[PDB]
Amino acid sequence: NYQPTPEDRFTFGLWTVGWQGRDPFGDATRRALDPVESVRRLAELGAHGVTFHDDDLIPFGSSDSEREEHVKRFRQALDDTGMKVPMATTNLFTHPVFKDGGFTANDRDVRRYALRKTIRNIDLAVELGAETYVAWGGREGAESGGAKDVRDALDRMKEAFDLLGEYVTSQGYDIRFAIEPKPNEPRGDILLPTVGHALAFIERLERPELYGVNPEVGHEQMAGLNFPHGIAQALWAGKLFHIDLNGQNGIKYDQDLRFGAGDLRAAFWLVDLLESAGYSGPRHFDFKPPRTEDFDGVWASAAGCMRNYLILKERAAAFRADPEVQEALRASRLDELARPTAADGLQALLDDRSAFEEFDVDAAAARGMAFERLDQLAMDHLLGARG
Amino acid sequence: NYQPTPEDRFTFGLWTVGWQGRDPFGDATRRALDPVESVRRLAELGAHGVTFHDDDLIPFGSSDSEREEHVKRFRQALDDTGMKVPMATTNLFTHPVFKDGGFTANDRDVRRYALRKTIRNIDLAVELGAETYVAWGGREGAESGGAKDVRDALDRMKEAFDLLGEYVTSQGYDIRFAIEPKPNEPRGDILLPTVGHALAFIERLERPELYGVNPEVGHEQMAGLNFPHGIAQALWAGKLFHIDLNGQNGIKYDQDLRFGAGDLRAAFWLVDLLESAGYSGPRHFDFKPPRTEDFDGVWASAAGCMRNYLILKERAAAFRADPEVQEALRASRLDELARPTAADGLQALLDDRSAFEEFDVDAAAARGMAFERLDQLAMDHLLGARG
Amino acid sequence: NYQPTPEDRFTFGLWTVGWQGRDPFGDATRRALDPVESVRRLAELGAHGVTFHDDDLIPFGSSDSEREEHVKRFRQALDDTGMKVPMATTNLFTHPVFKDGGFTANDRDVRRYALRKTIRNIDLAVELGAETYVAWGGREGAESGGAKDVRDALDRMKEAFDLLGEYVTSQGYDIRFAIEPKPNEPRGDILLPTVGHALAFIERLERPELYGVNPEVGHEQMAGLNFPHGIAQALWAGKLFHIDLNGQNGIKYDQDLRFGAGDLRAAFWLVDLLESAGYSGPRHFDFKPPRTEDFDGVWASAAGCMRNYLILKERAAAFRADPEVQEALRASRLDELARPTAADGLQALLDDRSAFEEFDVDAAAARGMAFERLDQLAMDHLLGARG
Amino acid sequence: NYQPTPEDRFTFGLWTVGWQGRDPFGDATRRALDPVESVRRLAELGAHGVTFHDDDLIPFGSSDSEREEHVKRFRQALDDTGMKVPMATTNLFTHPVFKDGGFTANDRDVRRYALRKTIRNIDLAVELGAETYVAWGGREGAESGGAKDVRDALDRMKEAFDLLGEYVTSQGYDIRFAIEPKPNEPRGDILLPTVGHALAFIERLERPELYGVNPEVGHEQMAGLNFPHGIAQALWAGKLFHIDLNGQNGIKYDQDLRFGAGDLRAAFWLVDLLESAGYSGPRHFDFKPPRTEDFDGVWASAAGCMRNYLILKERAAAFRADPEVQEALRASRLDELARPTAADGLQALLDDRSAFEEFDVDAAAARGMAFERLDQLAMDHLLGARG
Ligand SMILES: [Mg+2]
Ligand SMILES: [Mg+2]
Ligand SMILES: [Mg+2]
Ligand SMILES: [Mg+2]
Ligand SMILES: [Mg+2]
Ligand SMILES: [Mg+2]
Ligand SMILES: [Mg+2]
Ligand SMILES: [Mg+2]
Ligand SMILES: [Mg+2]
Ligand SMILES: [Mg+2]
Ligand SMILES: [Mg+2]
Ligand SMILES: [Mg+2]
Repeated sequence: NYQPTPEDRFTFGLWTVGWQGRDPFGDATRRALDPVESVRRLAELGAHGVTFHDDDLIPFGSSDSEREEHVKRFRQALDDTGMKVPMATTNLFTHPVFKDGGFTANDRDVRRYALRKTIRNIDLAVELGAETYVAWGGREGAESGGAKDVRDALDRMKEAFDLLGEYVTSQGYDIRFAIEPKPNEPRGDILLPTVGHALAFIERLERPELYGVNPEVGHEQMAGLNFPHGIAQALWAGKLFHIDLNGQNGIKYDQDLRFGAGDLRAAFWLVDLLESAGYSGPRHFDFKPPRTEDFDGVWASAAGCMRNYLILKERAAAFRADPEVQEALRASRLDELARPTAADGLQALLDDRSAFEEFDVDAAAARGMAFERLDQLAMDHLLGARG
Repeated sequence: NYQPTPEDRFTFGLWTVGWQGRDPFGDATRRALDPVESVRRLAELGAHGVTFHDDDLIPFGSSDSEREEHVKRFRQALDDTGMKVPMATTNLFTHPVFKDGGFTANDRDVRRYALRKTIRNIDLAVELGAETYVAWGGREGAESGGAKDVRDALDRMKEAFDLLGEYVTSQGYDIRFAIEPKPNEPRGDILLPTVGHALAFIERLERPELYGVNPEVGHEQMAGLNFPHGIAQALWAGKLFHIDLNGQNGIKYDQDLRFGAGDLRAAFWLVDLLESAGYSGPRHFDFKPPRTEDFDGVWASAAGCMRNYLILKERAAAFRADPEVQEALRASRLDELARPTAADGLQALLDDRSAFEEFDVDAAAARGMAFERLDQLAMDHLLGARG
Repeated sequence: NYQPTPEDRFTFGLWTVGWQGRDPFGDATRRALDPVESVRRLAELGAHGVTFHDDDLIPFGSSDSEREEHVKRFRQALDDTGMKVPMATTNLFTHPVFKDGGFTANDRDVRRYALRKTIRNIDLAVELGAETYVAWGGREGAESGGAKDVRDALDRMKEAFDLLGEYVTSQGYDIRFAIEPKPNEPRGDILLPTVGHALAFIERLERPELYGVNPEVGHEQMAGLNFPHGIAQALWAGKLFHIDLNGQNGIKYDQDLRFGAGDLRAAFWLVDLLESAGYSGPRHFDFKPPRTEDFDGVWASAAGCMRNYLILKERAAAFRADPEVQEALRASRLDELARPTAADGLQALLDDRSAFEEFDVDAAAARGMAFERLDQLAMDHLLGARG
Repeated sequence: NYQPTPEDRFTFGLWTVGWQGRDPFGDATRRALDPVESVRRLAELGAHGVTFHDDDLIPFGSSDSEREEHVKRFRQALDDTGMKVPMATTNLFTHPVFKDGGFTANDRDVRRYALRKTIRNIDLAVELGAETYVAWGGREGAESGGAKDVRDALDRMKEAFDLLGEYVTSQGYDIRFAIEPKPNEPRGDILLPTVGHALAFIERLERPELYGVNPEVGHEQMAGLNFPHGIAQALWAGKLFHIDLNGQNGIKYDQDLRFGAGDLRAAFWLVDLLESAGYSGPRHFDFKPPRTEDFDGVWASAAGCMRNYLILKERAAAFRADPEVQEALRASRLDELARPTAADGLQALLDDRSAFEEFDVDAAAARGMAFERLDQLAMDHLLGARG
């Protein structure tokens, strides 16, 4: 039951199952994983592929000779398992040089280094077949008001992304970029803190078609936002290039729980939306097996990510296919929501006395929306508590 | 000291000082105010003008004859005081017909009514000289997942705003629209919940130049966001058409405290940003004098709004003009943040060995940012605790 | 399937299904319900009983003759249905006189009135058979720091509850009191804001045995707290006298969604705890059918409250009875958690070299907790996705 | 201006100025500090003393010979500066053995080790003159529901604190214990998450007089709570044994900003309360200089902690001494709040017709509370914007 296969497109960051368990108050509880072992174990669980930061795959400061050997071993593990690499990203946050940011560091020479580090890994990402290059600006922001002029910082951020777009264009690469928002942590406030802020920023880039979002369940929930709603707006804009799936219990530090944990009903509505919209990208998990766990718990937590997605996929499909639900959707006028408000045009609307002068506002107000019965059918379907 | 005058452009909604004190758990504590008295009393306090919902000025369901008399009295009070009306808006949230929204109600006939109600008040707003027409979609959203298909809802929302833009264009009106975001309340989740989501939505409208944002201090803080940061992004996009000033204590119900209350330091950084950027629009207060207060407390609370803005304006100006602060800003490389990262171009950056191959990452990492000393100078200036 | 009966002890406030839908931004969407109709309709759904504020049952300002007639009709509906009244409470928050509180109002004459109003309704509650008298101090608190000296306010609060305990003792009543915490709304901050603060306050009362807590799901979640954890501490203290069941989506205004909505997994763990601990009190719903709904939606939402409790009861029982779960609980050392740490005593612990000098800290640290596998078995049981 | 001296009782944890800047996403940005240098530099800034975890002072795993030498050097630095050690604590959270807790770890042998580790450091704390021994149970809690039976965990927690009380009693030590609450991080939910939960727990200990709270500004604010209100309840209970001062911007990860940063007005009301109540304990800073800073920024941030306390002390004293404020406090009936509600007794209250039958509820409701004018006088005093 609910067994994932590579055709389900489930992917995992090397940094996820490979997290050694260091947190702000605690030392590692697990030994480091060889990327080759993660590829092997994830393939055995039914994963489709992996993703990486440059520094997850090649230790920072590696010589060219060491760099070549790390990539060669990794490619052999991919070849031996059929695993893919659909996405890569740059670590612009761990090294102390990035303490005030990469692309928006106050120090200009750090901003130039951040771009050179990113460009080097874009080449490698293309080599390994990645279709999406993610940017998580975790250090872009501030703890205090005078430290960061945000208009200047957004100028620098646009400059950086424009240069990266110029680079991929000049090389003929087919890879696209995805900005991963986060509202805070590790900076007190992070720039482009939500899906909305990232979508708006992209529209000011020189080549907007090259950039989308990589929203993460837990990050929008750290702002108390409705993650399915934000995904809907990203899809509406044509910008859901990639997605990070995990769990989060409300407004607190970034928990990165396995997918399905945290807000279970939001996970249900998320899967319902991705499947209804026909999202065709990776189902990527950006999660951390809790540091309480040994390696057996690591793989159990990764397996649970995929299992929960498949259970929710089943229940959401059953919800939408249920004739009683389709009747309830009509009772709640979801069919009317999908119809144009005024396809007859502005002048016809202005001349339509049924839209104002003769609109029975009291009769309309008395019509119940029937949303609670619809939602209890959704609850029954989620819980397998129908007939 | 700190006495406002009309040239300070302070404005107030009729619904602010006129709030009778009804909350979810309590009846009114104050009698209704005649709009004429609010205009008179606000002018005596040094206000520049007022704003209104249609239904604040003309009671819902008024005949044309009653409507004309309400406007005539209001115009006489404006004429007798020199007060202006820079902004107006539509009440699309109080009447029960709007229980599932106005522009995105599931019922199509309600959406058409919402547009007709708005268009009627746009005409009146232009008559009274308003330059900005605000939309707060407080009922657009959902308490449950099946009740609202957000992609369909965003289609309906774009349709509505496009029709309104067609209308003002067809009439030759110079008024512009401003969307006021709010993340939640009274709906469980509201569509376009933050400044970012509204900015992104506007870029998909047919005539984007006609639409900006009207951000509110408390609303972005209900999502835990940095309000000065969001204003900076709105200014960066050229979309700060109007602003709502008030106070809020973190992530909870919408408090609408007087400006300066709530997050005092965020109020300081907000005023610093508006004045440095040269924001030229109204300094509008969307606030509610707490229902503990009688009418004397109402006017004291309104006076405090303007006083706190003027105190913060003084302290922020003193901060920026202090040579010791300018030195600290240089020590923290705010000057470097304002310089292009790579005006020499992509190829020059790729060929610059000082940006990668020869970049001393350890020496850069060792450079302290000196942000804490800068922030304590800011604190000293805010508190008047310098020399 | 999952059909409630009166033996399930489900109860509802008159103010819940009777909520007309007025919120801070909107007028009523439903007509007022006669308490007699609510009793009848709730009995038809399988409820056990109802609860009331004084002013829900007898309109404020009623004459003695009107008061007697309202109670007489209500008692006839209870008699005709078999419905009970296990709990009553006082409205100390709607009338404007309570704008700064009841028991902790700054005005002394208001505090005396609050006590007289409460005592009158305690008599009626005893008459109708209630075993618990709830106090929700929704107006006790402040929007500003100078307005309320909290130490003085806590003195006044202790005085009020002590007088009420003296009263019930003097009358020989068997009723007990339960304090319902809420962190905020309608006051900016409410006194005794969480289960913990209420439990601590009770220990300073003259007769602590007469007072417990009435925690509400949504209220602890408005502080971001774990509601099952707080219930566990209340049970540990012997103070879970009553409970309010509903749903809430994180840190925002008090939503009062139907039970099972909001945080579904917290609802699962809550039911698991109440049933395992043998909680014998009412399963009371303090919820508001969303104002989108007509009366049919009101009763569907109330029915969903009870259905969701019964589904979760089934799944939690299946979880605890599953031999594979019992094995996982042993693998995670939940059996060891239940054993005394040092029943051998302090001196034996000090002399036990295996507790320090010879404790292999590295071998202990390497033991995985196996919590993720346990939690995925819990998820599978909740979703009915086991065998 | 605002220069601290040792008589101001300002203290700092070794782990505060000594924080190397490692966060969940980043490596250290500063070298480790020798405790001797921190003592010297803090004394030069005007500090009164320092506090320590066992493992801050003596590296984990030290031999007795190394342990003696670390303490000897530390004592010489204290002797050479006049610095004191008023508080000590145990690190029960960094080492991987504590991944599921210390006192409430599921593994019994870990719980016994946690107690032995604590007892060893209590002896050292007494040796160094500490009057308070703090417990921060940062690992006590859970990420999932099945992992931790909270009633069993609270049994184990009571057992641990009771044994510690037995130990100090048996040794004749005068030191007392203080529990430091935190709602979450690094565990998904932490046991005893707020001041209220800790106060309530203490009342169930065998020797409650030996235990109080050590509340931290940022921790209560991570639950969205009013920190001055919680301190007031702790003082009301006689349990404010110690306090952690810092700054926090709302509901997010634990920021540990310098005191005065974050919620500035809450810092003002906190200082007003501590000084009015005559709190006589250490003014302890549990803060982290942001990792953007070099060592010069470390000492600037520490200096700002003390400066902000002294500025706020001045402004709060000026507020309370201002005859215009004293008049406003009377206008708002703060004098009536301090008077007993019914010193005439229950029967007199029941017989007082002015408390009910003849109480003019409308005249009382019409009395404005005048809270907004009072709060603007408080704002003017905080900002130095009076005469
Ligand atoms: Mg990385
Ligand atoms: Mg283009
Ligand atoms: Mg991610
Ligand atoms: Mg309005
Ligand atoms: Mg255009
Ligand atoms: Mg507003
Ligand atoms: Mg009531
Ligand atoms: Mg007793
Ligand atoms: Mg309740
Ligand atoms: Mg420590
Ligand atoms: Mg004792
Ligand atoms: Mg602390």
